[PDB]
Amino acid sequence: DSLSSSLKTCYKYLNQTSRSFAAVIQALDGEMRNAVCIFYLVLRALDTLEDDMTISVEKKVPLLHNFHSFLYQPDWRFMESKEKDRQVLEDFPTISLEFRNLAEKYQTVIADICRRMGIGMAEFLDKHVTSEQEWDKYCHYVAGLVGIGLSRLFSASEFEDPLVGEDTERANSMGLFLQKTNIIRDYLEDQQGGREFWPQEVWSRYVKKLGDFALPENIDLAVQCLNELITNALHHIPDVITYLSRLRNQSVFNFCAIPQVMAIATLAACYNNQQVFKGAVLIAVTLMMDATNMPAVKAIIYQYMEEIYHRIPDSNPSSSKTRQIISTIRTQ
Amino acid sequence: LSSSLKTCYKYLNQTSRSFAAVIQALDGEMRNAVCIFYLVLRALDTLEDDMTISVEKKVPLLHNFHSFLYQPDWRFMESKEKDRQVLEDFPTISLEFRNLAEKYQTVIADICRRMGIGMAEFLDKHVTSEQEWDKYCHYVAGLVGIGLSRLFSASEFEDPLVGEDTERANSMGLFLQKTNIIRDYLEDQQGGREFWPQEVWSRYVKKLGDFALPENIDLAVQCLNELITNALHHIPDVITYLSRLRNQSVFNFCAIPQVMAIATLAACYNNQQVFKGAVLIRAVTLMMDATNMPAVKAIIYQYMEEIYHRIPDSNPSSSKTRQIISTIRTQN
Amino acid sequence: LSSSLKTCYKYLNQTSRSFAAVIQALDGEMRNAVCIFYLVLRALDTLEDDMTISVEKKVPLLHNFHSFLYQPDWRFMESKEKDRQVLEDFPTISLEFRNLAEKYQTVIADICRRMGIGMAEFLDKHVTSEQEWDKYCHYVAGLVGIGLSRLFSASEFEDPLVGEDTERANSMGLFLQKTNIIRDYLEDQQGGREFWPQEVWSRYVKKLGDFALPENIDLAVQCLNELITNALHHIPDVITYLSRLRNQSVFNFCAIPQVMAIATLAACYNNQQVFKGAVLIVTLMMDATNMPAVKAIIYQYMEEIYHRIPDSNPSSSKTRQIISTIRTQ
Amino acid sequence: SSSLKTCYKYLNQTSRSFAAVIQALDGEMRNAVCIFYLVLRALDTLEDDMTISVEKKVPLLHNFHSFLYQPDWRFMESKEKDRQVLEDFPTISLEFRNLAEKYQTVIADICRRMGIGMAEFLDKHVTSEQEWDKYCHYVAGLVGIGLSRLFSASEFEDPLVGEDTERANSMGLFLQKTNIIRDYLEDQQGGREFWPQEVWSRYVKKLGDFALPENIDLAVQCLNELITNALHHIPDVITYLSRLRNQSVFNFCAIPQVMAIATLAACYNNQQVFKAVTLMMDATNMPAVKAIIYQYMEEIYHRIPDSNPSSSKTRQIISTIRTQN
Amino acid sequence: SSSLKTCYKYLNQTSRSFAAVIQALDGEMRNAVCIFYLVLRALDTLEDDMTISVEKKVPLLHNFHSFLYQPDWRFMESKEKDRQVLEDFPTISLEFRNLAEKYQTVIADICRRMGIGMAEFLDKHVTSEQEWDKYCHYVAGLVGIGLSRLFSASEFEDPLVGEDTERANSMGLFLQKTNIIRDYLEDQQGGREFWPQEVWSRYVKKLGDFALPENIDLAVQCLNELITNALHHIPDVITYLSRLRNQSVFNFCAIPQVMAIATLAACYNNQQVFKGAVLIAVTLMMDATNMPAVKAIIYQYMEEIYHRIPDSNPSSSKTRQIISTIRTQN
Amino acid sequence: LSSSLKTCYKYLNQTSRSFAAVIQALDGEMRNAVCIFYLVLRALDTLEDDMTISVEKKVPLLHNFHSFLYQPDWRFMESKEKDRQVLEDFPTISLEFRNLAEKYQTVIADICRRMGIGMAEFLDKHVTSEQEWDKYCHYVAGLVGIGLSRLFSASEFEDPLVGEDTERANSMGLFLQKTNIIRDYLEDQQGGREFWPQEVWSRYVKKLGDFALPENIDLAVQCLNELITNALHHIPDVITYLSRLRNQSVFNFCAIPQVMAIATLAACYNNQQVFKGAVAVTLMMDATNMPAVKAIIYQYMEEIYHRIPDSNPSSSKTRQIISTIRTQ
Ligand SMILES: COCCCOc1ccc(C#C[C@@]2(O)CN3CCC2CC3)c(Cc2ccccc2)n1
Ligand SMILES: COCCCOc1ccc(C#C[C@@]2(O)CN3CCC2CC3)c(Cc2ccccc2)n1
Repeated sequence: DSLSSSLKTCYKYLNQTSRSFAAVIQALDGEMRNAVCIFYLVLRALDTLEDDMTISVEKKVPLLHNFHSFLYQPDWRFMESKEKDRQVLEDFPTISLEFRNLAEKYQTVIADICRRMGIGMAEFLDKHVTSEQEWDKYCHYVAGLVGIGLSRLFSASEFEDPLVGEDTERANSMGLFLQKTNIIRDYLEDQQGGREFWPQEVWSRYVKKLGDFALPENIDLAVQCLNELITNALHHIPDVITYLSRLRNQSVFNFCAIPQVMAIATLAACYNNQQVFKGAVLIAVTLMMDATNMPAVKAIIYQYMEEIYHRIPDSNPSSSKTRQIISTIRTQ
Repeated sequence: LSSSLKTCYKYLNQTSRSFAAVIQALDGEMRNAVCIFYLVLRALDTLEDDMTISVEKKVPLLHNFHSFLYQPDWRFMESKEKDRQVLEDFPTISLEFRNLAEKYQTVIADICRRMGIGMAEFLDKHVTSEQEWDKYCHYVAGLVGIGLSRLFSASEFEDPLVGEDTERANSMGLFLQKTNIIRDYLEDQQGGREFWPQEVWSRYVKKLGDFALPENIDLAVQCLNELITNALHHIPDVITYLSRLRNQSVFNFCAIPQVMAIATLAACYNNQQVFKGAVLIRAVTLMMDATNMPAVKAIIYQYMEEIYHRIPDSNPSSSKTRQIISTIRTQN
Repeated sequence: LSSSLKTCYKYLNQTSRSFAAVIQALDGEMRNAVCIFYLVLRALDTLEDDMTISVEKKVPLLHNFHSFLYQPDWRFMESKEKDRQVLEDFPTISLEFRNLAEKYQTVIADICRRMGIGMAEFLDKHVTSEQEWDKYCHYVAGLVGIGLSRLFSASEFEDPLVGEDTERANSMGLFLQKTNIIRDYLEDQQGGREFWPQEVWSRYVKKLGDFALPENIDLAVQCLNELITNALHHIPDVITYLSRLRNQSVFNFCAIPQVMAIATLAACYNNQQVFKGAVLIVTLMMDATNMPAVKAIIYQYMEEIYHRIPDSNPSSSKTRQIISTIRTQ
Repeated sequence: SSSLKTCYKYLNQTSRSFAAVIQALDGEMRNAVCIFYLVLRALDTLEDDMTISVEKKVPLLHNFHSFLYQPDWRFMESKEKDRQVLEDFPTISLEFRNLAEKYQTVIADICRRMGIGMAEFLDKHVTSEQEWDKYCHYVAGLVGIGLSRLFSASEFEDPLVGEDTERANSMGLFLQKTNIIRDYLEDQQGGREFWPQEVWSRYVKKLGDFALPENIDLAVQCLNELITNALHHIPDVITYLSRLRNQSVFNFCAIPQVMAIATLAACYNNQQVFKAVTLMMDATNMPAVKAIIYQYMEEIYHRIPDSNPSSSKTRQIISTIRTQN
Repeated sequence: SSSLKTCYKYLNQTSRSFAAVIQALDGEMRNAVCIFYLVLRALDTLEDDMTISVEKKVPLLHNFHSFLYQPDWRFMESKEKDRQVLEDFPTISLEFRNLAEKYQTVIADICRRMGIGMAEFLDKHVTSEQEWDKYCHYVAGLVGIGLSRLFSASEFEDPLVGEDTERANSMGLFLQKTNIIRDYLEDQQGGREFWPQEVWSRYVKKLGDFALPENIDLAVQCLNELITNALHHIPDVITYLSRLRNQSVFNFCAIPQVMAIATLAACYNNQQVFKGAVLIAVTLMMDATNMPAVKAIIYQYMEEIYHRIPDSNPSSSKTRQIISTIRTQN
Repeated sequence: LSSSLKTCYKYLNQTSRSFAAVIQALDGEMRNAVCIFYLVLRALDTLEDDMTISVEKKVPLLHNFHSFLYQPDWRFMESKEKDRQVLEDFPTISLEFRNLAEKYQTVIADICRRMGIGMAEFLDKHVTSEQEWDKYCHYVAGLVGIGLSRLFSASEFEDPLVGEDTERANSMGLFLQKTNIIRDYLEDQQGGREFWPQEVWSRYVKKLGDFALPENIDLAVQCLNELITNALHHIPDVITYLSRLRNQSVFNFCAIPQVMAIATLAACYNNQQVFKGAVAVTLMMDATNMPAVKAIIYQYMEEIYHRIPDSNPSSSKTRQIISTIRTQ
């Protein structure tokens, strides 16, 4: 009871802002627990700055660029946000304090990722995503680097093999899969917010304005685009399996696998589904197993791949591509 | 990689609803070996099941099926069944069969050979005694359990004992087969197929189809309970078999189907719904899945109690049902 | 196998809806030893429950129960309780008890002896203070956690450190017992039994039975939340105790009931239904058979409670504090 | 950081017996134990500097724990060999403040309590055997306790390890009593007396009389009585070591204990103090450590002269250690 | 327990190479093995006492196992060094009876069968190599068998350990043969002969001749032949050790075996064996507490012997043969 | 047992004094696989070493050695080396090789091939740069560590992760190789070959053979310390690699040699004997568990550190790498 009330506040913020990762983060072994919790909170504060449209580009860029350094400015905080999670910015001193209490080896990793992410975020403030190549670049900045950072923390803690943090491509794929999935799922919500994440070079081959997919008379063209993007995302699954297969720590495995499975289940539920453009989407041998051991995770993944495979319209324009990537996933 | 192997996995996912995923999740060489084993048995079953194939043509097909595995160009183009693709493109499947290590080939062909003979033996007859019921189930399921066990031991992912104890392996197949036969009474009766042992049901009604008559519901349920009680006798062997597995991917593959079958019997016990369509596959279970032996034991024991709780003193098999469950409870 | 052993397992399933399966799933010798431990405790509990047994007749039965384990012909035929069969056919159970290895016998007899003293002590009084609550729960459940832990170590399936940690083993039992006491308010009130601590409920109403009256539902829910908050304080010990276990069958046996109790408090928290009857119960992509998963499940249930805490509730700050402590460390 | 590198440089320059096993500890325990050692090294250096007046030393020992939080604190007036850890204390304190809070609380608490005890024995010598235990508690028992709390706080060892302070105390006492008994001569030729007065007085008038040849006979008897006292801690030592589950921690704890026991077996009834199966097993697993311990107990037992005033007691404590389990 | 405390005093009093690893055994094995050792010590002390007439000795050996259940039994007429365990046998037997029946059963059965064998060799010397194995079985092989049965009975080790009496017998024979080889001179000077006559008679007329300087070269050749014979038990020793799972049991078993192997390597082609006592580098970095380390140590000692084999030695081929088998057996 | 397998182990013991014992102590299938691996590599090395074979003849023998494993009758009767028995009786060895499971044969052949190629590359040239020194060491040692790591995983006694780490497995080999090279300076000098990197020694004396002359002893020990400082940089990889192992037999096999090498570098550091002939807590624990191996390593690092002359041209470097190892 004597210990850090500032750390208790950090865990309060974690549960306040994260519905999908708080439980598995708090379940991580030893040192990984606080390091990952803090990593999530600083990223949350950085993301809130990027998302706040009341902050002009001119004022925002320097904040994004120096955020990694604010981690070492004890009294720094930001009181001008109107975003829902602004509490992490207004009470950033409590968070940076605990960040500075982490072992240096973890601080180095977190700061490096924050620095790089800030640079990438600034880069995209005055431009939308065009090519699929730019889509990967953007996803790398806001998610790929997170997978890389998390992996570096795992190896640094010694709970996982040095290889985990070294193979940045596989770590990058973990983040990209989760990011592309959410982006595909949150089309309608993002569109109603003025933000666009779907690659221009893809939706433009369907409609004149991305926002057109929101209108009923374009539902067909929309779903087709939806399926092309989902097909794109599926290409990360082989890396995801490789990455998970290298994990040896149960708490880390649960942390990494559960979110990936939920993401795969989301793509399966969105595939060739019109509800993606009308609102939010929602949820048998798999119901017998959880995503806590590799063979079960593989089984769960394959079930979802077949669920998508048998719904692939010969009609749809991505049919051949979708079947091909699923076959690649199946034949190991 | 291989175009033919990718094709095999495509056929596996297209034909197997409940085994495709756990199969694809199997470690190393077991994966292709079991995938191919499933496909060849699927082709064999498709031939036996095709009523447009005369007995004159069918007996030779069933007896020699195993040898077609060795003939590069063999295929069957006269099937009128839904899964005929595996027969018409058998060369692709047999090619992969011949690519498997010789030790796996020995197992698969031996089983196909013995299964073919057995199926041929039953083309002209229905099941009479309970002994004949066991014989039939051995031919179409027990031998499969035996084959799988031999593949596991041959691959060395499991100890030699798994493949050597054919009676325990046979019990695994019999339990699944009997459970399916009991559950599918109505669907089969409407398909002109009879699998319930005649020496058992003849003690209740004159025609097996009479159980579908509302005025015979009481006798039908009594018979149902007698057959379920019969199947419960395989449980001790199932627990023994599963308790011997050391490979997680193999455990998942074997344990899940057994748990689903047990859940099914529990849902069917003393349930009139069995004779009015498919049944409702209905505590301390909720918090645990079937991926570790102790949990599997607990789930199995819980289902035995669901049955025990419903045993009416007036049922003709009540004492026998209590007796076998009591044996399952007490055995360590 | 043995005729008498078959009978014991028959009795286990007759008197246990939530433990029989995980007990039967225990490895080697723990199976029979835990089955027998359950049965003798069921018998002791039935004697304590029977209101048709005068207190002066009951005190010796409770004090001497442990010695009856060594009396081949001892049985009790004057009970009218629902589980009386274990008392009327106690010779069958004591026989199997005497068939257990001596190391298990010693632990079981010792716990029965100590529990008997505690139950006898509370026959003429109700739980007053929260400290008294902990004491009564120690007698009927804490000692059981301690006994079970010693059985685990005795069997060698668990490290000696498991049985040695009597403090946290005690917390494992207290948590399950308090949870049941909280949930079973109405059931016990209509049975003439009172388990809610008087120093706590008297700050709300004049009679514990008053919580049954619809016009006190508000006060009732406040006391409910205060008791739940008290119970939550054992979770840190539970997590520490579970984290030490290395045998899968033992882990399932201990972890599942704790998670089920946690799920129960979450469902009962700030729930008016507790006073009108029974209350029924990431989290789905993981079950409770590995420690990290059990932690995640517990944390999800804690947020379930945290998010529903009313500012007006008199225990609100205390409730947040303990959940915060659980989350943070 | 260079500051953490400097800390390990000091660790190696100051510790002959623990530097290696400390650096071999798993994860978090490594830096926490390294820092704990350095701060204790700095405190002991202050405690031993005779050029520091009492009125100046007492408050320093009492307030040492507080310097851990003062970024700029350092001591520039020491003439001791390891004065570098005092002159560059800011480097050590910086790394202490970088440790997780749970380790900081333990280290600070122990330093505060040891400083109190050290100041208490500046103006006096050890008289009774009870005072001897009190003195050893302050300079060593508390160290075992501190270390145990760190092991438990790191989660590498069971909660019980840090909670059982008596067993932890015994670990420290056994090491300290062994070094005190062994270093008799060196201490006398240094102006310090650590052997309990109520013990040596029963053999001579002045503790320094043991050095003179004409008293060697009485010196060895006193020597054997003290060793017999020390042996009483072995049961707790076995109990403590038996609870360890982390190999790096076991090595760290077991090796020094065995070396200490080997030392008492060498000093038993040996005049130089005042002037089998073993070779096939090392101290890296509990059963081996036990075997080794029993071996040394017999080397001592087989050498208990019936004429020695403590003969009976010595035999009794060895007997208790043998029949334990 | 004052009586149990006395038993451990005797153990340390009589055992120099086993008391430490015995006292380090986990749980119930500790007292069971301690008692087992004390009873055998007493039995061996009687068999050794030459002041006891044969007609008076045979009964003692044959009925020794029964004295375990005779609370007051004891022997006051022994003049041997370890007579304390006999004079105060009541203390020892008391603790024996405090042991779990399953342990008592094993111990008494071994004492019985051992007593039979000892009595049998009271009037004869060891002739054939077959009889040497027989003799060693009676005084050591059965001990390995009894100990293994105690391990399995305690459940600290699998049932196989106590079941494979062959491997267990081999464990005992290797230790006994090594000690018989090493203690030639001491035994000879003590008036006892343990070397097999069919082996030594091929070199000299009397076993005692090996104690004469003039026969030193023949003595060494016989020595090498007997060592070559003992080496044949190594395969079984490795197999037996590789099946153990309890660390305290492993140390108890491995240390004495490694020490015996070290002893044979030191005695091989060594004249010192007939003049006095023989005192026992990748090995440097290893201790005998983990199977792979134990294997490595054994292999090193084998090459130590192999490298010293004389071309002209009458057993050279056999020695290289068994060593080669040990090197190759996986 | 097969007489051909017994013969192999006979040769193993004949040509190995520090590896035979730990090889024979390996679990299951690793035992014969590693034994055979050692034997073939010994043959290959013997060929390179033989100065009676012309470069025109040697090259082919090196480049194709990996193929001789599948040629039942292949052998070599023209060697003058001490271990020619392995070449002259290679058929006995290839036979057992072909008895190994395919997964082991693959690994072994691959390494032999890549090794032969690399070896032929230095038949005429000497070691120039340190970069080149690692290159040569990678060929005769580095690749061996990789092959071994792959056999551990192939056997499955070790996690797939072990074989995957080619970089640290390579460092394991380079560390042992540089140590033997540094130590055997004089023997290799009085033997004909030069392995010390030219770029390094040519900065102290004009002829590498000059270190053998008393009027250079000082310059000698200085170059010595500089090389040891180079080899020390591999220790962090060694510790990391060893820390991953889970099989006791494999750990003992890998750990003992690394520790023996470290002890060797500590004995040679700032030691003159290197240019003439040959050359507590630690004594309480052996190299069979990782924490003990760390402790032993650290004690040796201290033995070298407290002997670092602040005059030596490497003093700064030596302290820097040791500091890194200590705080790692
Ligand atoms: C490591 O400890 C984990 C904590 C488990 O804690 C507890 C605490 C109490 C009980 C209980 C009980 C009862 O005696 C009370 N009544 C309900 C069950 C039985 C018989 C009548 C039980 C149930 C129980 C009792 C005996 C054997 C198995 C389970 N568990
Ligand atoms: C598990 O098998 C491992 C092989 C151990 O084999 C053996 C064989 C013989 C003995 C012995 C003996 C003696 O009876 C003979 N003499 C010397 C020691 C004692 C008393 C007199 C001993 C010593 C012994 C006897 C009883 C208990 C423990 C050890 N060990």
